[PDB]
Parts: sequence; structure tokens; C-alpha cells
Amino acid sequence: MNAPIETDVLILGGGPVGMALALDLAHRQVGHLVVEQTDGTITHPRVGTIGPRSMELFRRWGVAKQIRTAGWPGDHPLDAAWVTRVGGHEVYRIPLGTADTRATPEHTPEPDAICPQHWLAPLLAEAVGERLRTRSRLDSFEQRDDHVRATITDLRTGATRAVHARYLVACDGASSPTRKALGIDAPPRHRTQVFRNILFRAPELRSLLGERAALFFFLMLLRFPLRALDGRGLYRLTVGVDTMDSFELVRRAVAFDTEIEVLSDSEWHLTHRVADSFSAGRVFLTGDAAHTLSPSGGFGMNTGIGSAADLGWKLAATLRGWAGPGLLATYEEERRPVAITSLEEANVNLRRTMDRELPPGLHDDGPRGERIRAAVAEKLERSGARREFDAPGIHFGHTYRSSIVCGEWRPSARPGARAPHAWLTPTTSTLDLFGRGFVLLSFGTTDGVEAVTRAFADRHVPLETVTCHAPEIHALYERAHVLVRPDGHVAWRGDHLPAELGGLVDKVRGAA
Ligand SMILES: Cc1cc2nc3c(=O)[nH]c(=O)nc-3n(C[C@H](O)[C@H](O)[C@H](O)COP(=O)(O)OP(=O)(O)OC[C@H]3O[C@@H](n4cnc5c(N)ncnc54)[C@H](O)[C@@H]3O)c2cc1C
Ligand SMILES: O=C1NCc2c1c1c3ccccc3[nH]c1c1[nH]c3ccccc3c21
Ligand SMILES: [Cl-]
Repeated sequence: MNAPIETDVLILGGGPVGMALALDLAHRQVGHLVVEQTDGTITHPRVGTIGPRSMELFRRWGVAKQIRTAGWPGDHPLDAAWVTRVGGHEVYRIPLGTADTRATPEHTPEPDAICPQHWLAPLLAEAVGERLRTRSRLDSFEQRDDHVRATITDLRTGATRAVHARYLVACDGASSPTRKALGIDAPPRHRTQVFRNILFRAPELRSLLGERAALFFFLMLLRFPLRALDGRGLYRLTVGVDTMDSFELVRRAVAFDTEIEVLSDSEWHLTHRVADSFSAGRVFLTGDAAHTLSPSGGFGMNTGIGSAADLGWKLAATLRGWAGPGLLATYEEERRPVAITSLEEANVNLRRTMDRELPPGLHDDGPRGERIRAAVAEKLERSGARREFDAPGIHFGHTYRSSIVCGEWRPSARPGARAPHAWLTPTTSTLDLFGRGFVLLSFGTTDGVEAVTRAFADRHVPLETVTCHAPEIHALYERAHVLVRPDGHVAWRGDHLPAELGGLVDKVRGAA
């Protein structure tokens, strides 16, 4: 006869986002538990590209190294190429080097990475440990005044147990049963696109392609993308449906006569949706459950991870007791607008490919087809197609303009924006200073800092003060004092600390 289990945060869903939230909560020493209905095994990778901002967060949570050393070949091309057929005529290619050779980015200590879900999942599961309960399905929940009660069914054995948690964070996906149960709607913002995904293994295809290999192959037969999943034989063909045999589809897209074994052929319905509300009482929505966006630019999962990181610190602060009563509401305040708009940027990338048409003689071998291909190439570059593969602003430019920020692409320390990266040492970035409590960076004068420290202490708001004597970084941040939030974003800056510190403290913690 087992009794109710107690934990501060119960995370519903062990997908990438739910795991990201668990990592942040562990990093902040908040008791939590993750319940995942499946056994946690991946049979058909849905994600693989990890944006630089997400990698910075994985760096913070201590798993960035293993993600990078998970198995993506250091010498595999990262290029994006528009081709009339893989192995056939090439139309346009965006060179992106290789993991081992590309220049270290100047704006971030962590460039993007490739980690197919079948590697990421075990890796995330390993980092979350025993707090991840697989084959566990949350059947129902009931909110009470100071906690939420959930009934969990052990799908391995068959026994049902109850979990009493202070907060339930639903990371249960795009069709979020939890969102429905809360009576919150997520009205479509664009027509539902139905995609057919064919996961196949072609052991010798990379050898046949060689340097002509690519991470992304945008075919133009009739038009769709083919991806190198693990850079080791596993590929994924994505074709829009709006019906040939799975094997015959791949065969048509690949001009080579090589071993091709289709492993999976499932369907995917993408419906750009954003919840009208990101929470009800003590129940929260994160990831696709809160906002489903288009995968263009890997924008979807990266936004979920960023939203998970935002809710993580606001939850910790409230559980700790130093947060104002209105801090948790700022999760929706700051993250929904990121979805409401940012879901549009992904859509633009989808539209550009959905609208591109193909002319006659594009497959020809004569100098004519080579000329018409060069024609489409020019158009492609003009339509800004290389923007879906290079948009730092999209990964790092989101600036919060909220009730807890004191308002006043290139890295900027303006209030609301991500505090910029700069190397302290060859291994330590300004980013490595953020992630715990608030951080006050002072460039030069330390006059007035003791006042800030006391103001934060009077409210029990964690604050770490750092004096920096580096002009290059001071120039970068543009002000003498910069107050950074637990999430790495600037809450306030200025050459002179404000007069009413109590006001500042109550505002940034969501008490004002
Ligand atoms: C068939 C399919 C194909 C896709 N293809 C692509 C693609 O090609 N590119 C792309 O960018 N994105 C793709 N996606 C979307 C991508 O997987 C998500 O955007 C991403 O992983 C976001 O993660 P999430 O963590 O919010 O939720 P999800 O990854 O959707 O995970 C939700 C988790 O909740 C668990 N869960 C649900 N209900 C319960 C319960 N009652 N109790 C316990 N656990 C529960 C699930 O088992 C699951 O593991 C696809 C999705 C599907 C369904
Ligand atoms: O993961 C994906 N799954 C589908 C996808 C993905 C990605 C994707 C993933 C990471 C980075 C850029 C990306 N662009 C696209 C994409 N551009 C497209 C155009 C038409 C139809 C589908 C896509 C597409
Ligand atoms: Cl509480």
C-alpha cells in the first residue's frame, strides 16, 4: 500500500522540452519528477538540429559536450543544397563547412549542433537520472489550493500511483491533452500541412556523394527536403501531401543505384498553434503544448527549450519564496509574444519553399539546362533562401519588453535582450556567469554596489556581483552597470544605479 508521492514540480512528458525543463530544475536544485508514457526509446527521429541558443542552455545544464560528441561526424558537410536529384544535377548550394573546420562563431561560445533524437534522448535521459519515470502515463489531475494531484499509471506493471506536486508543467506535446482539459484553446494560425516522413538507411550513399554530400538536400523534381540524419547512413525524406511507394519515392530522389532500406514511413500533421493562455492556476504549459511552430530553422524545438528555461527560474524563485506573486504570470507575458511573432518567421521559410516553382529543362544535360539551373540559382539567392540557414538574430535577438524589465543584428545588452557573449578566459564566457540568481556586472566603478547587494538581501533575492576590468567587454555592454536575470537576459543597465533600489528589486522579481 503505497502513499502519495511528493515533489515540487511534476513534469508531464519526457520529450526534448520536458527533459530541458528537468535539466534546468536540477541545475537550480528544485525537486521534480518527469513522467513519460513511452519506454523512452526512439524509433523514428523527429528532431536533430539544435540551435546555438539551445546549445548555450545545454552548456549551462552541463550536457553540451556529450551532445556534440554524440556521433555526428566532425568532417561531414553541413551545407544546404538544392538539387534536381541527390547525385543528380545541383542547382544551388550554401557552403557551411564541417563541425571540425567552421570558424568559431564570434557572437556565441556554442555554435549549432546536430544530434538526432535517437542519440539526444538517451543522453538527456542519462543526465536526468532516476527522476525520469518512463512507461508512466498521467491519467488525470485535480488542482487543490497549494498543490496539484495527479494519477499516474505504471504502463510496465499496471499499478496506479498518485503524485502530489506544487506545480504540474505539461510538456505533453502539440495535441496537449492537458491544454484541452484546462479548457484553453490554441486556434490554428495557418492551414495544417500534412507531411510524409520516410526514414531510410543507405550505407554507401555518403561514399558516393563525398564532398558533394550535404546536411540538407532540397529536392526539385515534386519538391521537398531530404536530410542526413546521423551523417552515417541514416537519412530522412520529407514529402508534402496535398501516392507512390515509400521505396519508390526514395529511389526517385536518389540518382544512385545503392542499398536503400526504408525503416519507417509515418505521417506528420503540422498545425501552427499557440495557446491562448500558458497556464491555469498551478498547471503550466510548455513546449509544443503551449506553442507549435514550423520546424524551419529548427525554430520549433529551440523555442520550447527557451520557454522551458524561462519557466524553470520563475518556478524556482517562487518555490524558494523570493519571487513576487506575479512572477509566474510573466512566463506567458514574455514567452507568448515570442511565439505569437516568431511562429511567423518559420512560416515565412516554409512559404518560400512552398511557393517556389520549377521551370522546363532543369534536368537537361546540355549547356542549356546548366544555364537554366544557374537561373534558378540566382532567383534562389535573391529570394533570400540562405536566410533559413543563417539568421543569428532569430536565435539570439528576442528582446523582452515586460513588466519585470526596465526598458530604456548585433549583440546588445539592452534591457530584455540576451546578455552578450565575450570570453573571460579561453574556456569561460560571460554566459558562464549567468544561470543561477541575478548577476550585477560592474565595469570600473564599484561605487554603489554595496547598496544593491543589501537591497537584494533585504528581499532574499539571490545576487552575485562581478567587477570586470576589460574595456572590450565594457564597450560591448555599453554601460557601467548591467543587471542580468537568472535566465541570462538583461533586466536593467546604466552608468548610475537607480535611487530607489527597493523599487528595482521588487520590479525585476515580479513584485511591483
Ligand atoms: C509524427 C511526428 C513527426 C514529427 N516530425 C518533425 C520534424 O520532422 N521536424 C521538427 O522540427 N519537428 C517534428 N515534430 C515535432 C517535434 O517532435 C516537437 O516539436 C518537439 O520534440 C517538441 O517537443 P515537446 O517536448 O514540446 O513535445 P513532444 O516531443 O511532442 O513530446 C511530448 C511527450 O509527452 C508524452 N506524453 C503525452 N501524454 C502523456 C501522458 N498522458 N503521460 C505521460 N507522458 C505523456 C509523450 O509520450 C511524449 O514523449 C514531429 C512530431 C510528430 C508527432
Ligand atoms: O526538421 C525539419 N523537418 C521538416 C523541415 C525541417 C527543417 C529544418 C531543421 C533545422 C534547420 C532548418 C530546417 N529547415 C527545415 C525545413 N524546410 C522545409 C520546407 C518545406 C517542407 C519542410 C521543411 C523543413
Ligand atoms: Cl508555491
